Amino acid sequence: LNQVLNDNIRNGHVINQLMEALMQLSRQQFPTMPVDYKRSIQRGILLLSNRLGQLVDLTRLLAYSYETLMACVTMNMQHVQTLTTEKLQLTSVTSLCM
Amino acid sequence: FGMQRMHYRNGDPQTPFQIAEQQIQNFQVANWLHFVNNNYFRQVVIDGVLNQVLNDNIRNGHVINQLMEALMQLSRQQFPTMPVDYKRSIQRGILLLS
Repeated sequence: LNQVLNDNIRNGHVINQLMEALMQLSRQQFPTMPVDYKRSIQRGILLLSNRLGQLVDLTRLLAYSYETLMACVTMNMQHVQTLTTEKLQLTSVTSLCM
Repeated sequence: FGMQRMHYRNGDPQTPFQIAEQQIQNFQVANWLHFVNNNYFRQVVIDGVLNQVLNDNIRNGHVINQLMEALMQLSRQQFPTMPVDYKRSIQRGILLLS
């Protein structure tokens, strides 16, 4: 028994369905907010946007690596939360994406 | 024009400029890209010696205008989904070249 992601994630097309939405986020006027906050948010979204190809390649690589590695286990697996939880900060994720 | 950024795989027979020509809608920029895509040399035999000659639109230098007009269009669009400073820097560069 194994856990497999949806087929829309392995070919990495859904990332485009992400980016388009993010692109809409760059069109609205951002009312009830100062100009500087909008400027900073636009800077962040643009920095993440210009690296679209890097994100696509990273996601496809992650999907393939997960499938190939996980196909090498021979004990049943279940999706049940356990007591001890893994700690992971998001700054490392930002570094990986950049 | 604020359209979703293209992910041109490294190795397709098509070129990024060809895809851009097949994608965008505005007139002058598409015309200039189309010119830069298929602009090939012409083989001409003169005095028993084979030579490579540029297209006649390049020697009189008129095509540069067909460049600049397109660049001028680049200074008119609002550059959505981008901060103001990035637009300012790009406009400065295009103005210095113009």
